[PDB]
Parts: sequence; C-alpha cells; structure tokens
Amino acid sequence: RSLPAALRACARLQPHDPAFTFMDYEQDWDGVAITLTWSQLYRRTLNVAQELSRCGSTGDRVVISAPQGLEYVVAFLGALQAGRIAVPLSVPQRSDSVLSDSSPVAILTTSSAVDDVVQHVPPSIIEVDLLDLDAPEYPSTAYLQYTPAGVVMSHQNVRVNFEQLMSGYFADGIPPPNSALVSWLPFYHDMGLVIGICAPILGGYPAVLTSPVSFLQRPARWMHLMASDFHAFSAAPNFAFELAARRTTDDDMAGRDLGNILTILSGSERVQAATIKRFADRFARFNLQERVIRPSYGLAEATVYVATSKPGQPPETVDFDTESLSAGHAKPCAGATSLISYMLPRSPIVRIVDSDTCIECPDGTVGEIWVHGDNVANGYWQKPDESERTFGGKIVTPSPGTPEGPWLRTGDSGFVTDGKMFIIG
Repeated sequence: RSLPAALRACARLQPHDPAFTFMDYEQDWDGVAITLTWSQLYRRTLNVAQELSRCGSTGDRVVISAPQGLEYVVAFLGALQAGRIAVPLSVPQRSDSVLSDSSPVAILTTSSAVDDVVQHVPPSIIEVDLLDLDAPEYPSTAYLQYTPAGVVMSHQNVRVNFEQLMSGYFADGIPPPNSALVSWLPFYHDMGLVIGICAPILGGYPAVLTSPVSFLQRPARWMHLMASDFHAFSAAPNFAFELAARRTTDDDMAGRDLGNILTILSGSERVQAATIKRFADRFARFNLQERVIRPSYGLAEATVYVATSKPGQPPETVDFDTESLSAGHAKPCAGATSLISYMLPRSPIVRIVDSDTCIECPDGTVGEIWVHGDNVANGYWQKPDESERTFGGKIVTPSPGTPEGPWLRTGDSGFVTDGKMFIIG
C-alpha cells in the first residue's frame, strides 16, 4: 500500500542484497560506486524519520533540497516514513516561490549545499550527511511534485502508475532476474523520481544512479553503466539520445557490450523517431538491439507514465498528410509528418476530446488527449481554479464504455486510428 511499507518489506525479504548504488564522478573520473543494501537503506530512512518526527506534525511538508545522491534518496524516503509530505526540489544555486507555496516545516539538505539553501530562506534546516544515519495515521498524500503548481501525489497514484509502468517495460509485468534500473535523471523531476527511486523500491529491484551533471560531463557514462553484468533498463529525454550518440566515441566503448539492455524509455516529451533511430544506428556496432528503445508518453499530472509503443519490437511510424492534419484530420499521404504508434492503454483510459465542446472526437479527428485513471493526481496544491480546469474535465454524451469523468486535460493534441494513439504535441 505505502512506499515506506514497500521498503520495510524489502529489508525483511532481501536484507543484504544491493538496493541502491550511486556512481559518484565528482572526485574520481572513473566514478566511485556508493552502495546500500535494502536493510542499510531502511535503517537510514528510519533515522531520518526520527529527526523529522521532531518537526511540525503529520501532514506538514518537508522540502528535500540536496544534490543528486544517496542523501537525497534517504531524505525523500525518510520524509514519507515520518508521515510528512515530501517536496522534492533541486539545490537553489527565482523559484523561491515553491518554498512559499508549500510552507515546509523543514528542509532536508547536505553540508555541500547548505550555504546555498540558506541564501534562499523559519523552517528547520537539517544536513542529512551530518546525522548518525547508520545508528541501529499517515496522510494519503505522499508528496508534492512541482512542475509553478505543485502536483498532489498520493501513495495510491504512485502504486497504480507503477503497476501500469511495469506493463510498459515488461509485458509478461516483472523484471527478469539480474535486472537493474539505470538512471541519471534528476530526482526533482517526475520520471527521475518515480522511475529512479519509487519503482525500484516498489518492485524490489536494484537501481544504479548518477547525476545529470556527470552525464553532461561525459555522456558515455550512461552507456558504460548499461554495459555490465545485469540486464539494464533506463529512461531519458529525447535530447539525451542525440547527445549520447554524438559524444560517445568508439574508443569509449572499447570492451563494452550493450546486448544485455532490456528497455530504454524515450522521454515523455518531444520524442522523435529520427533521434531514436540515429541512436540505435551508431550503437548497433556495439550489439545494441534497436528494439530495446521504446517511446513513452506522460506527464506529472498522471504521476509519470500513460502509454508506450508495442513491446518486443522497435517503434512503428506512420505517415499522415501534413496539411489535412494541420486542419484537424489524419489522412494517408497525398507533405508528410511521421508519428510514433502508441498502443491505446487499458489503464489508464485515454480519449481524444474536442477541447471546446468536451465531446469525444471520432477516430481520425485531431483533438485534446484526456486521461482517466487512478494514477491521475487529484489536483494542484492549494489551487482550486487550476485544479478544476486541469483535472475536472467532463465528457459530454460519453460513448458506451467511456466514463463521464473526472478527466485530466493534458493540453496535448493527438488522435486515434486502428486502435493506435498518435501524439502531435
């Protein structure tokens, strides 16, 4: 049910198996591997919870503002364990409006970023790395995800989107043995947090993490982490594939094999089949199977995942007449635009809706993408107006099998033909 319960369980069944490994390239250029077993991770989160239990009361908000790393991980988890509403942010190096919007009772940080945090703040400041982390009811809301508006994320939303997210990676729903999550995505973003911290905990599998800055410094690192003993699965924005393909030289791959990769989800935004294909091509040389790269669609309002392309094969593309499409109708060519074929998910439910009338669009007609599912946030933190406009969509004269609402109005344009979903943007 709960994330801290999921962790509490992992420490029970596989106490001494590696859980999280953070690759630190800050000092060593080849990177130092910092690891915590499930029971070691669970102990630190409890010690963090103890400290937090001395600040405010249940339901209060605790901001996490520290660099990417294991301190960040235990801070987030510790906040949940204490029954506090976590607020994952980055280290402020003028979004000073978030601290004012959530009224946190505490800020969890580290010695490395403390001075930078105070230059932007009275909530209690706790430096997690200075606590004795290894020393031997609750709100439905787990945390706020700031896009700015703060998305209210409940434990249920996370649970559910995780189950859905697992049909995206392995439609067979669990990861085969010896598999591991690899990620450099910032923890303060929806997919870096859900895919990098929550999923491995709820799934009971190991995660190998690093920082976005280390990735920028030497993109090849992302490839290196995916070329090892375990079968890796990762995720990244569309731009990372281009960057990784161009800045990883053939020498960087010396002795590396990519044939063990499971799946690489391609960003929930601005995905291009061109960028993907070009990534597969440059790395085919090192045994990278093009079918492991799969496009995913989503937004924070729906936790993170909404749908992907057919598994077990590369992403199918379909050409549509550009002019007709711009006029609102998907027709076969003869100007041509190529769009990825996303599979209409069973959960959550998706519908193409005319944004002016709130009436469904027939297949082939362009409209706004509406989403219905337990993974949809109930709203924005203390923003009744925005919440209503965004999450209170109601379909008019719904067709059989279609719920009347509530619906999440994504703000994206798309259409459906042959049971397939296509996103325009």
